[PDB]
Amino acid sequence: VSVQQSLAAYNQRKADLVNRSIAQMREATTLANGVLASLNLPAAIEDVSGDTVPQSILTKSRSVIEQGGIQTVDQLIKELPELLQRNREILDESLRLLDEEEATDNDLRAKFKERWQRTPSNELYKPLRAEGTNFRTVLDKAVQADGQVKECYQSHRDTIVLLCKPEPELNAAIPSANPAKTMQGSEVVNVLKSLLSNLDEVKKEREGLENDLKSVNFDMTSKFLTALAQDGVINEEALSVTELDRVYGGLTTKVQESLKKQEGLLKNIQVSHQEFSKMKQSNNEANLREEVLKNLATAYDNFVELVANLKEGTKFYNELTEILVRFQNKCSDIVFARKTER
Amino acid sequence: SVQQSLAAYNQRKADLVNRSIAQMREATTLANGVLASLNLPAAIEDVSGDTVPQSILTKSRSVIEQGGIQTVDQLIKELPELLQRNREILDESLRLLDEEEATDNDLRAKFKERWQRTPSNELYKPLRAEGTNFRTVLDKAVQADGQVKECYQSHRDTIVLLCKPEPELNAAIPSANPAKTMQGSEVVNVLKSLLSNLDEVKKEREGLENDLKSVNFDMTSKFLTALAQDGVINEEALSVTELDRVYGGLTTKVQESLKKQEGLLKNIQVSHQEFSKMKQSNNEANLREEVLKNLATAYDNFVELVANLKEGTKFYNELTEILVRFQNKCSDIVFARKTER
Repeated sequence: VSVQQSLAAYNQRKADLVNRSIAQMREATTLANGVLASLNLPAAIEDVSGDTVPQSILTKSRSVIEQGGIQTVDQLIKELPELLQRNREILDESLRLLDEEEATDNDLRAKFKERWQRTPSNELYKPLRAEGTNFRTVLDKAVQADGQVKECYQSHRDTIVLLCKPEPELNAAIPSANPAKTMQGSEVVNVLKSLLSNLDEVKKEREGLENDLKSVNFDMTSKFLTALAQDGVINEEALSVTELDRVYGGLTTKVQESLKKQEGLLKNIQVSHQEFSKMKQSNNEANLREEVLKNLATAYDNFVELVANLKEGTKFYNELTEILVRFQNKCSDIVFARKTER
Repeated sequence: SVQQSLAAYNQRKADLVNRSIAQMREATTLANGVLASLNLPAAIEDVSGDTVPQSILTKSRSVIEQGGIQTVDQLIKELPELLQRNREILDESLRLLDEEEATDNDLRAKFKERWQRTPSNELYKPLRAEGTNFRTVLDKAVQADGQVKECYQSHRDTIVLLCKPEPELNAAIPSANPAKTMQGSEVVNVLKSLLSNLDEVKKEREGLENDLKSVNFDMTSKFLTALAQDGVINEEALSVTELDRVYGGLTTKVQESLKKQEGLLKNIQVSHQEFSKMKQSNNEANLREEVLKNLATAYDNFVELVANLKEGTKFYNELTEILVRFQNKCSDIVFARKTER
């Protein structure tokens, strides 16, 4: 039972757990924004005129504009498969080095009866090709994600372009309608307002936790060593699960709190929206205005999300290159030693 | 056998998942079909018998912006080409097999025991079986498509109108008489609430279809560990348990969904009965209602028809990859047979 192996294991546990928590939080936020959009919140409670852009939607629009709007997404999409294909090329060249050595090794075997005493290159390259298949898998998974991310984008593009238009053009595209006249400073609107600001602190807090989880750095090597130095054996599992609780248990606690705080807030939001629905218009034009406002909140969310995604994508791809360039060097160094001992 | 236990365990899971999803779809299709048959909610939005009811006009918004009748025309016309493409690949594949097998047969005639390699008919037994099975899938698809085209040719007329602008759509819905005393009556109130409930039910189903589909628990690892630990064990009884643990909470909600609709439809009929008393016993009203109804059938048919073609299209493209691999396998085999032997 080796130390190196046991550390690899621990670091996987810790990676898993962090990555699981972060995905729990992001999955939930997407869902919270999801529900608001389906309810025209916060837009509805800001729409006193019924012929101007609700402020929240305006803030959202400005924001998109501060981030280069549809140009940003376009350029990022334009260059992703190019980074993708650069990685493919290095892996192929990696695997080609091994296939070229092996071909000559085998040709040598067919010519030289007595080569049976030497182990064939075929065997030498087993772990390398195994690593190789794992890279083809990561790359193919990347392409598929890339596919949907594009599919999704192309369906949302037009509304995001609307969201980017100068404020006058923007306001001229939201059908005007009758205000809900009653809302203006009522009990349900005051309620929804605070409920909505609290849910906003839950979302905004979830970025601190994410950073807190990712920056916990603990020296596990010294404990694995200490244990070994003492009992003469390493129980990797019980040891890691113990220290992981100790160091992340506080933060994972908070995650489940954050998740449950959303669940109840979202529940109370639904109830207060019911009573707020009682004073809203069902003119044909009130529906037109509502559809368009909902499209705009959804459009923003997708923008933030497509912009998040593509950025993790290009960073991932870039840091993938460094990783494959080492693999190649390694393949090349193994082939060169093979080719050269004799 | 490990491979044989795993497949079964997975099949049992697909059943639970798919049969749940089926129950939703049929339930929603049924509800819509009942709402249409009673001209709701159009009836309770239709005060002046000379305007297009909001909800019908709104359904009309969806159709026009979904591409209208053009979108359904392209998809339906190219599905038979998509299916014809796939036949050709399967026929090339088997034809390669046929060529080589004829040459093999002839070589065993000329030379007898001086031609000792496995006969090609024996070698190609599972391939021709693959082919046969592919053929079954393509024949089923072709037949299921005829069923879609025929139904659609008998629908399209009404779907045509829905795509027209408001003015021209209205001049196809005859006039009847204003409904002066209905909007705000208690009967209409109770009904409007009933329909609002039923709207929340079929809505929350989408949230369950997704939740059902996108459960990503690794219940196969747990199983394969059990198969490591013990020898021969009770796989079926185990499956029952592990699925109740994972999917149990959702099947519960699914039945709670169906019961809720069961009862809501019951009350709606009761309310409609009472509604069919303040409304007209007019020839003219019967003829307006008749169109209203068909316009709602049309929208429901549009939606379901597009979803079907999109899904029919997706799988015929996917059937292609599958067939290319099978053709490449048939070309690789036939090549070795010519070359390596």
